[PDB]
Amino acid sequence: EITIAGKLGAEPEILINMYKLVIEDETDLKVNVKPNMGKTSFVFNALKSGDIDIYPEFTGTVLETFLKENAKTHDPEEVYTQARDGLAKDFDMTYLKPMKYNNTYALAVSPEFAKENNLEKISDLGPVSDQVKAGFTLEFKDRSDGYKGIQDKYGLTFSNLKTMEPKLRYNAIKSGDINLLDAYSTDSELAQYKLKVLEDDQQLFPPYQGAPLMLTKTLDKYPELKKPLNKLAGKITDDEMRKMNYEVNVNGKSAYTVAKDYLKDQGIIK
Repeated sequence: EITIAGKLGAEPEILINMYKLVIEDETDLKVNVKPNMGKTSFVFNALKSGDIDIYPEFTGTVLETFLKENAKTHDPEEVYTQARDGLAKDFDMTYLKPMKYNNTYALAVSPEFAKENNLEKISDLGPVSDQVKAGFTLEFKDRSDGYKGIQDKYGLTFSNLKTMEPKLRYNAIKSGDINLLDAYSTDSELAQYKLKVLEDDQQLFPPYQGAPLMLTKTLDKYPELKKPLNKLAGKITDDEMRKMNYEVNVNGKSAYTVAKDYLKDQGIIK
């Protein structure tokens, strides 16, 4: 009778099943999962209203959506600390420790392009910028915090740049029509198409790490929630999350099964 909801998609469905798995492994609490409940504003309201007890929320989403505060930095831990202190104060909400992966914008390149030019980080593109054949989503191309940021902070302009309906880009990168695209760092497609995901070595992109969000009065009543959920703190790399999202979205496995496998492989569950 602890209700854990997820926002829409495979990733939050994996996460809430992880929350269920650790809580049930370590306590006598019974967990009901509510996958695909709805979007951020709706799920946050359900938490505030006591309709659900826990959901996974992103650190950068807290600052921009709920606190309406600018992050002084792009350092992941400083952003989390800001989210957590703000939620505690302004919403009487407890935001527990975040997982490792940072689901933010990413640039990814074909493996062939990475191999020829030894590409590991965005800054490595400088000397090969005229070789880039980019296929960007319209949002990334046109938002001041997307391609414009690449131009300003990394000094990179790609003369060969197309805007593409998001789907077609992976076929185009597969076919060689493009060799670079934007995505979010945990998208299953990046694993599916075997792309090299570049390090944002200048921390241009703002951090979005997931962590459990609940009302403080909930933790007060069920203190035993804290230790289980915090077993996920600092766990799950971008690549591990990519692979799990792939298992659900492409291989058709259930979020519960891929969650349980990961936790077992990590020794978090026996």
